[PDB]
Amino acid sequence: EYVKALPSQGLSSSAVLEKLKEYSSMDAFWQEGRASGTVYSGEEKLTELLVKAYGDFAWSNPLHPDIFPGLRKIEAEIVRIACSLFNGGPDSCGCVTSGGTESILMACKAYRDLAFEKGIKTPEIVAPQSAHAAFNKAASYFGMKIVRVPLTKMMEVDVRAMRRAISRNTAMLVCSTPQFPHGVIDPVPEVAKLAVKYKIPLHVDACLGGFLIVFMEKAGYPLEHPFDFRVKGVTSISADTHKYGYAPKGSSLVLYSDKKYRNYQFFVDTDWQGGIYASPTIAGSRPGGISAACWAALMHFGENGYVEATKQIIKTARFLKSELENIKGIFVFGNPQLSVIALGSRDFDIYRLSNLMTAKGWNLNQLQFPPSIHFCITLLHARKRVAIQFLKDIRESVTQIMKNPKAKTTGMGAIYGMAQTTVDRNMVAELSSVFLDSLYSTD
Amino acid sequence: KEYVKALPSQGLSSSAVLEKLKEYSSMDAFWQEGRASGTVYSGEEKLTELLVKAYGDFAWSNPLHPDIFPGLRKIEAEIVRIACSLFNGGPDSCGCVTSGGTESILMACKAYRDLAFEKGIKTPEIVAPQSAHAAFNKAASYFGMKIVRVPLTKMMEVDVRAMRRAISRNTAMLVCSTPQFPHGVIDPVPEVAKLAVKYKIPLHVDACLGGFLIVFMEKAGYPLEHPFDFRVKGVTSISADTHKYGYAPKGSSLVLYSDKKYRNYQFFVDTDWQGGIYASPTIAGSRPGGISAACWAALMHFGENGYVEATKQIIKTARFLKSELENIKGIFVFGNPQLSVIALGSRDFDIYRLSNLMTAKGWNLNQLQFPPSIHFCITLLHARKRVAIQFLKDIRESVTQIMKNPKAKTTGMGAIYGMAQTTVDRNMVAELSSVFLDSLYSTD
Ligand SMILES: C[C@@H]1CN(c2nnc(Cc3ccccc3)c3ccc(Cl)cc23)CCN1c1ccc(C#N)cn1
Ligand SMILES: C[C@@H]1CN(c2nnc(Cc3ccccc3)c3ccc(Cl)cc23)CCN1c1ccc(C#N)cn1
Repeated sequence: EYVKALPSQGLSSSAVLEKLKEYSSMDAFWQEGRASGTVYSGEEKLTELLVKAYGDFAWSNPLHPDIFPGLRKIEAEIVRIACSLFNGGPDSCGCVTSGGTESILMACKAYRDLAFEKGIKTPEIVAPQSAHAAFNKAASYFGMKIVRVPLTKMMEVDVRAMRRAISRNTAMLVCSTPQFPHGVIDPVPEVAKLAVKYKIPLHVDACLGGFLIVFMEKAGYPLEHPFDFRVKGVTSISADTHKYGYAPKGSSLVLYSDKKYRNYQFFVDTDWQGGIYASPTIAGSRPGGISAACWAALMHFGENGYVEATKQIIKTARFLKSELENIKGIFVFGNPQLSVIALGSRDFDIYRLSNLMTAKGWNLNQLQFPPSIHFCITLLHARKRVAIQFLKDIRESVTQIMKNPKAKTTGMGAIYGMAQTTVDRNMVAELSSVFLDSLYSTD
Repeated sequence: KEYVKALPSQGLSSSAVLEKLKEYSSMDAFWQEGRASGTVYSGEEKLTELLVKAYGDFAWSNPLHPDIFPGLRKIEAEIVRIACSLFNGGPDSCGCVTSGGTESILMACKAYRDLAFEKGIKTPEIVAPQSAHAAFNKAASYFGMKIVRVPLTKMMEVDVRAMRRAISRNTAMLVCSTPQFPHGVIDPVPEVAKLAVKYKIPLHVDACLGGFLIVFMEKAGYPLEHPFDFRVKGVTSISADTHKYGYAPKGSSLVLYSDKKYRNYQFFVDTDWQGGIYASPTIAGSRPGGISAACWAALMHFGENGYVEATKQIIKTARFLKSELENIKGIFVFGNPQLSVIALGSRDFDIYRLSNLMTAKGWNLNQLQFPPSIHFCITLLHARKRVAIQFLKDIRESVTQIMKNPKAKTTGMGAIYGMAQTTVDRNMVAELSSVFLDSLYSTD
């Protein structure tokens, strides 16, 4: 069953593609629209365009701008288009990255280097509890301390608690538009007031929300507060084109209010024997085809395509939100204004609902601290009209659970519940490593 | 043409988008003719069509979700196992698929730093040859490690006596390259591994460049004098680029370990995240699954026979050029390159005048430094396009022209690379590099 060595004799192109169809046939699940997030559009004609766009630039590598000046122009444009969407102005700038993690790591690294220059020995990240796991990856990789501040009952960062966490060591403040767990937008203007007063950079994580939030007003769903470069104090924004931009996986952006901030993310080796070496991001060689396909997605959708995609997603999310808020036995966490809806229960163990949804063919995210489950609506969910079945299955599952509310939680839901209660955090860390080792298994 | 600075009011059709992209692709250099050193390793039409179809079949697959994409998870487990076997790893060996050589190097450095922290070392050190990739400096800077760059011998190989003297209670890892990029010289892996074993320090072998050539050298009829892989006791990790001599798409590489105990330190785990228990093996979260599918397609399509044949063709081209370049008065070759890279110097004139004349003749050679040098890296493209003859004619012509006035002033870009080495203030060179990086994002 497993290929464990290079074949003695190479397979023909047709034989290779025949074998790959057997692998791709096991990766079909998402097509019915039963997976939370994961695939943002997945539309046939869009995929054909993005694959052709990638193919046209397959061998292009932005490590060589002299060999590929066309790709260099494509990337400069993706960044400028994004700065304009976030109302940056002429001083704003940015970089194309491989994903939201890289966009976050680059900002954290820039802010650490700026803090070092100021005499801070151990720079600190002050972020809400809800901030992406990538902020912990940044702390661990870059040797920064991470302070995670508690949330309000509405799943927003408690701004009084954030103010109390700021110190002489604080290198950056964080907030999310929205945070992934509950799909709640953090109070950007209130956090930016702290950023301005204490003269600390502020990173806005719009990896998830980016290509929705920017089109909210034009779609007829304006947000109550500003969230972008128009907010004084916001120094950087991360936004995922691979999400609501409908671009291929492997594409994201890190945007800065000024070049002075971006300079600290750059890597330079002036003395290398292999020549003067300069790189703007983590990678050296990069897949230029991915940037070409990202540019193709932006150009193909345009302002009208994105406003329309946003209208469709928001109509679906608001419909589900109002319906999920009228089901006895469950409640929705905070006030989600975007594509993500998180659920809880004070009457039963919520993981019993995700257990029943799994049995009905759905893949919902199992959250923790507090026990919760979520579903993230994409353009695929809007197109396939999955909301009706999602609602019927939730209602059925909740009805079944409400017959025996004190009954034992079984399967995977029991594991996620136990993992939160476990006093030894090292056992959970050990089982995560075992899970990661299992992914590379050829046994 | 002019710059797109904002999202169009109305989205362009698929055909309009592709028409516009052809204008961007048409402005890219004549790499197809084989005049660019390294950069593109095959670029063959029918191979590209297969890899694009392989990518397309897995376009939306994301290895962050192995439960949604178990087929891609199988593909990646296999790429790693195939590579471990090529480096003679055995059942205990393991690895990860990465986005490139830089990531493969950063992951090993990060694993070795975390292992050193666990042992009480506060500021872990990297002990590497002067020739080691720039990515080792990126690792030092990112991860808060000290980098000790050890000098080379006259043959451009690590000075093993200097490396023994550089080792300390702080040393987290030893490094050597198979081969180093500047001169294409293979470092003495068994000699460095003797230090690794004695001092109980991990050893990383950088085979990013050489990986998919070195592994096929013996079968191609060009066996190397010494072992270089997991069969060498002390070698704990190997980085190898599939996107190079594997002919896989850009965005693919490997980091391999002799034992799972080493790989565990590269992993990232967030047990307490509100968004769920989060575990990631490499730097990225979401990853382009299509790239891994196309990498698996390249490996399967070439097989041992296609790789051994590609290696035979590259080495024949490399050895022919080496012997010819060693018989030109006015130039010399650095060390004894046994692979695809040949570096040149001159004791009679400024070498950068040769790269200036080669650029005027339509060639793109790498301009090295410390010492002043230039190089050309042979790919399957150079062997298929059969540019060896023209490369040799152009080198001979250029050297003849330069030898008429050996003390004459170096102009253009060659003068800049020469001055950059002599400049006492290294901060000015660092400032101009930032200015160069800012220029890449220009829409003016
Ligand atoms: C313009 C030169 C060049 N430069 C660059 N640095 N790295 C790479 C990436 C790379 C390096 C080596 C081998 C392979 C890839 C480049 C790639 C392409 C290119 Cl056109 C440039 C690059 C950095 C800025 N720069 C200089 C020049 C002089 C001074 C001074 N005094 C400072 N900087
Ligand atoms: C299997 C679970 C979960 N797990 C995983 N960790 N991260 C991601 C990446 C990710 C996380 C959250 C949101 C999006 C992506 C996963 C992705 C998919 C999947 Cl099937 C698993 C993942 C690994 C560890 N693990 C557990 C479980 C229980 C205990 C104990 N007691 C310890 N570990």
